[PDB]
Amino acid sequence: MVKLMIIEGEVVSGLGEGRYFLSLPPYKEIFKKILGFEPYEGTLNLKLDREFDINKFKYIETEDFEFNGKRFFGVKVLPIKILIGNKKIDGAIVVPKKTYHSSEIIEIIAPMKLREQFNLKDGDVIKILIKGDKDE
Ligand SMILES: Nc1ccn([C@@H]2O[C@H](COP(=O)(O)OP(=O)(O)O)[C@@H](O)[C@H]2O)c(=O)n1
Ligand code: NA
Repeated sequence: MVKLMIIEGEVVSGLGEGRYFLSLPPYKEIFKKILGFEPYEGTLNLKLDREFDINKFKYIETEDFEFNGKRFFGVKVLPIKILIGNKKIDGAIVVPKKTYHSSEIIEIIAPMKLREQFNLKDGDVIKILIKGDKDE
């Protein structure tokens, strides 16, 4: 069984967290290494209709980093396809250790600013696709 799963997500606005830590260069490096792209310095938050638990899937945990004296926690990362209209963009879900949002909100990263390049406004619904599971 090659298992897929397509989920809908309502574009929502957040605390502006992702733009920050995605700027720092060991994250850039690890994401470049893990995902094969350098993500736009931000996360697109999406509200889902039900709790999302990254542990149900085969994620990648990044290591904690020490960056010029200050330390930083790693994140779990799960590559996905972002389905916006006819297109399929490569991206990933990122789950950081601590989060102000509910467990129905996920953060998406991608090569480009998706709002801009797909004229996304809050409330728009997009789909993300997840290949395999924890047992594949
Ligand atoms: N791949 C991405 C990442 C962020 N963004 C947007 O770029 C802005 C910067 O990301 P952010 O981390 O500040 O996200 P918010 O926390 O502001 O929602 C946010 O408005 C995101 O919605 C995007 O359009 N596409
Ligand atoms: Na965000």
